[PDB]
Amino acid sequence: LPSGSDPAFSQPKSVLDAGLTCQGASPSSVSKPILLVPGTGTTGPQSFDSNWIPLSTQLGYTPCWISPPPFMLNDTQVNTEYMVNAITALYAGSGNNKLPVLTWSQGGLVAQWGLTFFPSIRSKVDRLMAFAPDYKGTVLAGPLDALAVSAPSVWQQTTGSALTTALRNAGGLTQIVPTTNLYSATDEIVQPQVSNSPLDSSYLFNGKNVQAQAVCGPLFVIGHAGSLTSQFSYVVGRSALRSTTGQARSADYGITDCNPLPANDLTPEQKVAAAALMAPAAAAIVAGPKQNCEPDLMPYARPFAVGKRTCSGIVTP
Repeated sequence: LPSGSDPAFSQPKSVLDAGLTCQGASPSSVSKPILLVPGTGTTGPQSFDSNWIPLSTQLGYTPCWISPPPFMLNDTQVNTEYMVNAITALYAGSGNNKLPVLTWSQGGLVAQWGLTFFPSIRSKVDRLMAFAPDYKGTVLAGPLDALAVSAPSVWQQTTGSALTTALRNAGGLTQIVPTTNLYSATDEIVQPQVSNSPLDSSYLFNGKNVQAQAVCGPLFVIGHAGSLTSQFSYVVGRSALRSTTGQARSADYGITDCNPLPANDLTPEQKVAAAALMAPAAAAIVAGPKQNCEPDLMPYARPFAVGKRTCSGIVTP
């Protein structure tokens, strides 16, 4: 696992700061912040307005989020710079108190990438609550060879990618801070997720790995977005946030919580918006960046994926 000083940011501080917003507060002075990291093809508000923004507010947090441009489609390594910068700012702005990080989709990959390669934030994050994280990427678009022109982060989230290779070899498939991963065997975006074991893309060693169907049975169906928004997901997430251990507790959730519909506490309007969470991604991609190669790894990540192919060529020693 990488140690010592943080790698330098490729983006200017002003650019990174511009990507961070808190509800009714500035990052420099915020009470009980929670950092929300969005999914591929979305901004922070698009990922969370219908769900964790109001839900974390009702639990006593000030929700904050990053919106790396354009819509999380750029290089995941750059998206991570936004998160690392945000944690540094929010830790300082809350009186040097650790804060929780809650994520959806790529957001979890970003969080774990940050924790793997930027040691400074390990003492600033008290827990990670990741919904449908794709630490191994996904196999559903097929192999990297044969991918059509795609967004930078879509390359990186393809199973076999240089990015996912580097994360694994650097020790990033083991939890770094107390982590809960809530995911679904019926995820239509991220696979494989079916085994309820370390094979699953959402699994971290030593983490609290909660495949919904392991608790709820074979008839429980939630998709990629439902993994974030469901009532079951809320109970698990609430457990993780409140836990003195930093992970969700089995005593806090069971079969009686196996409601696949959006969280009960959301307004009817919020439930509808939550159900339609995937919608904005479609427009985002069409107008979004596309290329025929995976972005180069940053120098800090290269020793963990020698021999993998990126835009400049094969990663050399």
